[PDB]
Amino acid sequence: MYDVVILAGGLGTRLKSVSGDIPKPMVDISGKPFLYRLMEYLEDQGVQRIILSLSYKADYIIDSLIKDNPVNSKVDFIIENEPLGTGGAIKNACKYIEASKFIVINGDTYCELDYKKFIESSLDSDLQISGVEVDDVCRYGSLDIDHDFHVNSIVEKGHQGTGIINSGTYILSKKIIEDYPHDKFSFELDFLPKFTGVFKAFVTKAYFIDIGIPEDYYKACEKFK
Repeated sequence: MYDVVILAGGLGTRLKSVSGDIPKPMVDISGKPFLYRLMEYLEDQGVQRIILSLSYKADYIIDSLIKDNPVNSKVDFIIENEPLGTGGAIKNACKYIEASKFIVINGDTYCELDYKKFIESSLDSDLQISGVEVDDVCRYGSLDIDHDFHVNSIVEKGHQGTGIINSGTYILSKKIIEDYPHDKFSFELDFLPKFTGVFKAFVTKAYFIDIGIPEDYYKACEKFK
C-alpha cells in the first residue's frame, strides 16, 4: 500500500457562484469536516502514511488535526507558501516519498474506491487515473479513453449523458514528475498533454462525491447522518 498525498491547496473557497472562507476540505459533513471523513476511509483501506499538501489556511487545518486526529495513519504536513498548482504540489511532495510510486487524491473529492485493486491495475503503467462510471456525467469533468482504457484526453465538464468521471485520483511513478522543469504548473492542463508514457484508467462504479457540487454536498450530509 502506497503513501497518499492529499491536495488541499488551490481548491478555492466557493460553492458555485458563492464565495466562502472555509477551506473546502474543512466543510462540515454531519458533525465532521469533509477531510476527516476522507482520511477515515483511507485508514479503513489500509493507508499507513498521509501527506497533506496545504496552501490556503494551512494552520487552521493543522490546528484542527492536532485537536482531533480522526486517524492513526502517519500524517505529514507540507505548507505551500505560494500557489504551486496541482502539478507543482505533486512535484514538491515527491521529496518525501521514498518508494518509486505513490497515490494522489484531491481533497474536495470523496470516493469509496477499492485501493488494493487500483494499485494492482497500475502495475503495468507509470500513470493510472481512477474513473467512475455514471449515467449522467453532466456536472463532472470526464475521461475520453479507448478500448484498452488508454487515456486519450481529460474532458471538461458540460457534456451530458453516460460517461466516466475524472475523479482526480492517480497512482504515479515519481520519476515522471520529480524533475519537471517548472515548479509551478497544473497537472491536468500542463503536465498531462506533454506526458508520453503509459497512461491508463482504472474504471469502477464506486460511490463518488465532489463537494464543490451543491447536489453532492447535500448528498454527503444526508449519507453521513
